[PDB]
Amino acid sequence: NKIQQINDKELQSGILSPHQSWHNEYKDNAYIYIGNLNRELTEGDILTVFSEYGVPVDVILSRDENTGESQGFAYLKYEDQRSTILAVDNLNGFKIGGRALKIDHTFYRPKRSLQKYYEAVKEELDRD
RNA sequence: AAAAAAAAAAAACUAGAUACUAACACAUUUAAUUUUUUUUUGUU
Repeated sequence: NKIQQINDKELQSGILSPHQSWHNEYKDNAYIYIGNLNRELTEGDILTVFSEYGVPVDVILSRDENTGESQGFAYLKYEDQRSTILAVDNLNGFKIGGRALKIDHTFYRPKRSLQKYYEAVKEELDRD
């Protein structure tokens, strides 16, 4: 609802196409921070809603090291960037499980401690 | 024929009739800043 507020102003002025859009600030970014998730949505189900706008190559769900349950945020890289422009913009503020999730562009830095979780995820997304 | 040493209207209630006052106020108002509220939970 922070970002959703921008695009309405932006569009209203007829900004139209990325050169003048704030989405142009990125261009080298693909991963999207996916916030305010419900707790029971897992990687496969976050890999349901987000293929509407593109083809995901990677995904990471943030979850506590001990109990292994959702922190409530994920990082999902689309194959073709412009999906990011599309997902952030179009799907932000949308309800799943009662709570309206947040998306925004992100620069994502991998962490050693999950290293195996990368191949374990990749191998499934490497199937396609 | 005379001198008459100067004061009367109401009030209340309820409705109705009509003037009027106060340079009263009348389209601007939005670039620092508080309605910005949630069971904390956004990662070298």
